[PDB]
Amino acid sequence: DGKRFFQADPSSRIRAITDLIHEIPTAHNLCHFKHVTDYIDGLCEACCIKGLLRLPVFTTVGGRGIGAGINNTPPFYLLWHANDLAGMLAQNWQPWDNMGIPAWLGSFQKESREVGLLAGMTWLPRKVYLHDPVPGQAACCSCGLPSEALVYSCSIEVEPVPKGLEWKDPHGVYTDQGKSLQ
RNA sequence: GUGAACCGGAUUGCCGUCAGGAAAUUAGGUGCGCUUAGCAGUAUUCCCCACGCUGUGGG
Ligand SMILES: [Mg+2]
Repeated sequence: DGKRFFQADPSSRIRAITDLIHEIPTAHNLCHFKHVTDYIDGLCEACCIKGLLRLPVFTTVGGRGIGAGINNTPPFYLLWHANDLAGMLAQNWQPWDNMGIPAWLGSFQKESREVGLLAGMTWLPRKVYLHDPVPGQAACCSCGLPSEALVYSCSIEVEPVPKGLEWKDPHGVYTDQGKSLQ
């Protein structure tokens, strides 16, 4: 009960924790290649963290009344590769003069125009709560690790992206007209 | 009992109506198939059996 990582205040729109993961079917999706059922199988803490990190980069439209993320349709992502973590960090180090405030800090604000790097790289288009883990002896449906109490449900609300918001992704690829290249 | 098990690309359709290969052509000029022979007057007729010191009977 306090500050949460990549989360916000609770709501009443209850959804099973499966829409954070694209490959596991949920709601109206057909469960043929992955036999799952909502509120029956859940994810562990590591998978919850890994699914909270997919919001800024891999969020698509929700149909009616729900928009996409900061990058609109998720485009190609091109970067540089190295044989170790330090090398990969050292080959894509280019900083900017304006950094902004990261999302894991205090309550993020859209505020005025311009974004920077830390704010843009951690844009949160949805509010999520991650209620609690429920005791049991099941296994995670994402990694398969035989574990203990998992989470099953959460609350998700939609945050619209204000008009304007001049942003250029360091890794995204754009077209001639400025649209995302997918 | 394997990125594995459970797993249909499915339903509908005439290529029909039109057409002279036609007009004219000697395949012609030369060439012996020829030299030779009794189905008959004999001297062991290819095989087998029986009777004699040639006669019967079968192939
Ligand atoms: Mg997990």
